[PDB]
Amino acid sequence: VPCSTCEGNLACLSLCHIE
Repeated sequence: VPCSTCEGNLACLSLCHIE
């Protein structure tokens, strides 16, 4: 889920925590 781990997948990045 976290935005540093989605890395350009806009679905993963939409669910995420911003860190």
